[PDB]
Amino acid sequence: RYVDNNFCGPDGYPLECIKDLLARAGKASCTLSEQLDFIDTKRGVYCCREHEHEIAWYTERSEKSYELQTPFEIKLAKKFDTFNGECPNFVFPLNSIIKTIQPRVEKKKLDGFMGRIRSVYPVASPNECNQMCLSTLMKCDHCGETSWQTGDFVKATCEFCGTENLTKEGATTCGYLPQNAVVKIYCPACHNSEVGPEHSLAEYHNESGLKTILRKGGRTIAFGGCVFSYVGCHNKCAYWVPRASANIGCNHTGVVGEGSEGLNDNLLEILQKEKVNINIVGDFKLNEEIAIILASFSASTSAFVETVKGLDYKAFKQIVESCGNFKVTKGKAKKGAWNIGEQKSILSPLYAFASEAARVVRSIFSRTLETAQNSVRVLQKAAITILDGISQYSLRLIDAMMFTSDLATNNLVVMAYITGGVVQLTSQWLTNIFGTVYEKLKPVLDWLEEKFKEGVEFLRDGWEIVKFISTCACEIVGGQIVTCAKEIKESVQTFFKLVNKFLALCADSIIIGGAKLKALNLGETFVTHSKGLYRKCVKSREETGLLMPLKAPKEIIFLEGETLPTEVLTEEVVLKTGDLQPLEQPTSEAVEAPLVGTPVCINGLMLLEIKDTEKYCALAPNMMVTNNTFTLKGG
Ligand SMILES: [Zn+2]
Ligand SMILES: [Zn+2]
Ligand SMILES: [Zn+2]
Repeated sequence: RYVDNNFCGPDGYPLECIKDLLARAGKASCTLSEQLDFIDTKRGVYCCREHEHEIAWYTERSEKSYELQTPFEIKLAKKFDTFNGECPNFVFPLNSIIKTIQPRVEKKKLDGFMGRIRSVYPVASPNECNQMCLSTLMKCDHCGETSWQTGDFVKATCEFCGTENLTKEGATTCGYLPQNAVVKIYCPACHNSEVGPEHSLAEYHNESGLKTILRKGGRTIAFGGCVFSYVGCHNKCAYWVPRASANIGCNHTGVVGEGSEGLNDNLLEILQKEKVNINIVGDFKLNEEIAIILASFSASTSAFVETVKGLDYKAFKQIVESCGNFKVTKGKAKKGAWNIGEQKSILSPLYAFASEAARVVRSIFSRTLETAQNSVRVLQKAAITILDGISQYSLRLIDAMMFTSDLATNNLVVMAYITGGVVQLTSQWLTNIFGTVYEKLKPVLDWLEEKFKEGVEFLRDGWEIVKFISTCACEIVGGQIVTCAKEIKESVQTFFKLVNKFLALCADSIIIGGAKLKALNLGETFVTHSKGLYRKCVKSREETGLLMPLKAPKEIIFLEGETLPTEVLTEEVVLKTGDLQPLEQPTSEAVEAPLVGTPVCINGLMLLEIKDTEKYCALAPNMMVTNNTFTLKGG
């Protein structure tokens, strides 16, 4: 029977043996300090004959007489200075400051629910209240793992499998106390057809059937470092509020229960500061820890979907710091800082954010798949089913994270959802490059379909492929696709090698203006080393509008494709002969920058004769300069 320095028990209430000693001594009407002086005079710890009430905790309590002490009169709790041993279970965490909600006095007459909730919080409606994040560290009977399951003080959902379990003895915690913190509990009384809404308080407790703590002062619940009381019901749900809650920094309530001592030490090192130091270690990435912290600042899931669109370090810094409770840094890991970069489990008292978006984020990145050598498409269908169950915005949220920013995760449900789309993305990617999907290119999509048969084994490779392609800067140069000068992972190198092999097999020989070029032949289109897709456009002399000599070929060859914003000095076109030689400097990569010249028709091909040099560039049907650079052997 451990007590605090005020001889009160671990539940925050007085003991019967001490009330009896004070009663027989005539000290019941005395103040707390006067009563303590008496109790200590009578040997304190040994004031009882059959008990040794070792002092385990130090608390700061109001002067109210010992008999009137409750958890609601505590302001500070810590381990007693001279207590050498492990902390027993205590209603509040150690080294915490306890806050209470002082009910407001209303001036106007209100209905039962709105009157009571508006005394607790200054809200216009229950829609302005925030459901608290309550979690319990307990075994999931459906699976066998032990983790922090999220729910309320009656039941919780296991994030790995999505099933519900009843709360059991273990470490409990409430997350960061939100504004207008409430807990919504299913109210059988309102669903019981024999009771219905507008039930009495006694009926509520009898129908609820949960194990409250019964005291002369009412029925309360102690969970996760908070003491909850019942306020009222609305929409057939019961509302509990944290009449009293601990604060260990950043408005976190800490951990109580078995094992809470070590957990609280880990929280205090990080949160027990005037300002919480959030330190991004290495490159900024939208991992689970960043997503959950940012989600904590969203009003709704859909607001978060928009918020993450194009998320970068700066936007994250500004949004998080705007509340004034955090300071965001980046660089090397620091001792005592909230170091983000190494991946850690998101199911802990830390990251226990109560926002709507945060709950969606936590669910999305915590679910597992029942993987049994299933194909990617089967896994995707399962992943989508899971994601839809979490939230109707869950797919759009992931889409935004993966395609507008830089998303990272090892969650198989998210990976399966995205990976199954690599075929559709690849089809669009090939369409963007070549204009469509050709039979010569389909083998690229057949390869992905074959890899889908590997199931989980291909999720990481597909992830990297989707990530790269989603934000790639690819261009086709002759028979090879090249990328920007970035490091390419082995899984992405493999994807591009097989794509380029299928393309090298199509590297045919074409003639443009008499010149031999190595170019892809995918059907009606071709690609040259000029870094673009072109078609052969043939028009009659009279159809071009050129001031062509009558000795020119009847048919004039143009290259239809991407062009440069160049200008033509004159409509006059020179009729000239020569041996056109392609250059390795396409797309105006030559030293010459006039971007103007005189048209010339060489072997039926229209080129612009670049001013003040001897280089030529092919013209498109619209008389704009293309990326195909030529010269003439001998001038
Ligand atoms: Zn005793
Ligand atoms: Zn489970
Ligand atoms: Zn009710």
